[PDB]
Amino acid sequence: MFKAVLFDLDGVITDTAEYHFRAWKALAEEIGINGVDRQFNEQLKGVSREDSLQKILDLADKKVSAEEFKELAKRKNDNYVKMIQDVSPADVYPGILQLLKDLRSNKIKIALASASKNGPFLLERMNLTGYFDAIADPAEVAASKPAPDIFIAAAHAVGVAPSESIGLEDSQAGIQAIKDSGALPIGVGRPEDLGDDIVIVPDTSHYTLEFLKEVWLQKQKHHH
Ligand SMILES: [Ca+2]
Ligand SMILES: [Ca+2]
Ligand SMILES: [Ca+2]
Ligand SMILES: [Ca+2]
Repeated sequence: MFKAVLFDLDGVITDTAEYHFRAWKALAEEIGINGVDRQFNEQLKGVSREDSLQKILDLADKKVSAEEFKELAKRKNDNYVKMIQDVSPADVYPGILQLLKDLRSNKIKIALASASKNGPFLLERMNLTGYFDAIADPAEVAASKPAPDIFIAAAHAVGVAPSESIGLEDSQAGIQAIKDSGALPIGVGRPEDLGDDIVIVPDTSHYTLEFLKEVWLQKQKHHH
């Protein structure tokens, strides 16, 4: 039986897409740039802060010094970190809270493998910290997804082998990081985005303890 489940945060437990979009829009109006609307926001999602700020600059071909650039990126981040004060347990995606309870009560290790420096805060906003045995610190991990280190550190932090672990992710880079760590990925999303090879469910309500056991047992049979 698997001994740990390794959770990404964004797109598995919740998302904060409205908060990012609000923060980006506030930043762009402050610097008198227009055209950061919802369709344009689709380009910012999941992208690094620096690349998103560059996309917003190119809307006006505005050029800035490196200190201004760093200042603008921090301004958006400070504003977003203030906005996620309002995250609450009602933001947890369907199926997730019950899955965490079932793992905890089954004594299966639960770890967070998220790139976000806001992971601890967001889990506390959602009243989930009690379920998480460890949170891999993204600052301590030099190589980010699709490199497997964040997931390797997550498995180690709870004292299980990655090969004893299932990883949950909604992004291709995360699915690849889970693969390369040796844990077993179960994607949530579409195979057009995540690949035709892994086990995939369309939405998080499929993430049940019973379904993960089905995927695990079926992986153990594959030998052979
Ligand atoms: Ca993700
Ligand atoms: Ca999504
Ligand atoms: Ca909840
Ligand atoms: Ca709380």
